[PDB]
Amino acid sequence: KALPRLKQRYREEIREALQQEFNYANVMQIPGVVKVVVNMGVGDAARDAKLINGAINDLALITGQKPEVRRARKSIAQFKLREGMPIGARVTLRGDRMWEFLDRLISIALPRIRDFRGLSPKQFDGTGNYTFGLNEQSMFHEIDVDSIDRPRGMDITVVTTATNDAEGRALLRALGFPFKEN
RNA sequence: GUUACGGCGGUCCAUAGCGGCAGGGAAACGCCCGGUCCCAUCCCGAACCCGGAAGCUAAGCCUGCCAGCGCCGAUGAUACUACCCAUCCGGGUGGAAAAGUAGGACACCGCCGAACAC
Ligand SMILES: [Mg+2]
Ligand SMILES: [Mg+2]
Ligand SMILES: [Mg+2]
Ligand SMILES: [Mg+2]
Ligand SMILES: [Mg+2]
Ligand SMILES: [Mg+2]
Ligand SMILES: [Mg+2]
Ligand SMILES: [Mg+2]
Ligand SMILES: [Mg+2]
Ligand SMILES: [Mg+2]
Ligand SMILES: [Mg+2]
Repeated sequence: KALPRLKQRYREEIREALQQEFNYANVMQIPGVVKVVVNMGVGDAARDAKLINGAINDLALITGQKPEVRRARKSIAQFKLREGMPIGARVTLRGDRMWEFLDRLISIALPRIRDFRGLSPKQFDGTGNYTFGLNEQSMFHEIDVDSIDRPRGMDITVVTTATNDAEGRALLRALGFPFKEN
């Protein structure tokens, strides 16, 4: 008896706009958002693993669901890194959690970005895939500024079912993230 | 019996694989919707699983065509070798490669089950 507003927008106007504007053979060739992954790797756990717990707490307040601790598959003596330490965090947003998190991002963080000039179009890899990395991590309203001790990382990732770059452009612009103009 | 239909299997498992080009939703096969209850995430209904058919053959799958790449492969020749003669030098009988070549080539078959007909 509940349905997110962005999902509603997608199922009412976005899909029909895409369908009419590229003239697909069928209807479900509409691209769709697939998965939302949120994570970051501190890298200094090789010296101190205490801040991993702080990163876990930060992720917990950001997504609301418990993160992960994963190791390194290779050993780098130059980085004083061997297999077995936990290196970063991991969590994934899926379904209603995708839609709520995308809402929260687009409506709270992007307007607030310090010195926001938009995002370029040229960071796709030819099939509409996009993961990337941000100036400051305390940006969401769900986290408080008084309790932070050091700048760490955090994640906002959107991906598509898109076959190539054309519908990637189309659907990302229909959804409306601050794309630059060149 | 027919079908552009799904399962279980075969063969000294690529003549059967990869890629490109077209077509399919009657039932089925898929994608799909949402997590009250079984069940689970080293997080997440992603996977498994729970409940249904609003929607769709585009992927998957199948069928058909392409020699683009892979694959199989002669007859004949060459290398090798078992045995024996010939004062070193060499020859006679038997077996016959590998590579390459003309070409072949976009699998075949068995048992049940789905729609139509008898
Ligand atoms: Mg893609
Ligand atoms: Mg039907
Ligand atoms: Mg689901
Ligand atoms: Mg198709
Ligand atoms: Mg397909
Ligand atoms: Mg070969
Ligand atoms: Mg072949
Ligand atoms: Mg011969
Ligand atoms: Mg003798
Ligand atoms: Mg002699
Ligand atoms: Mg031969």
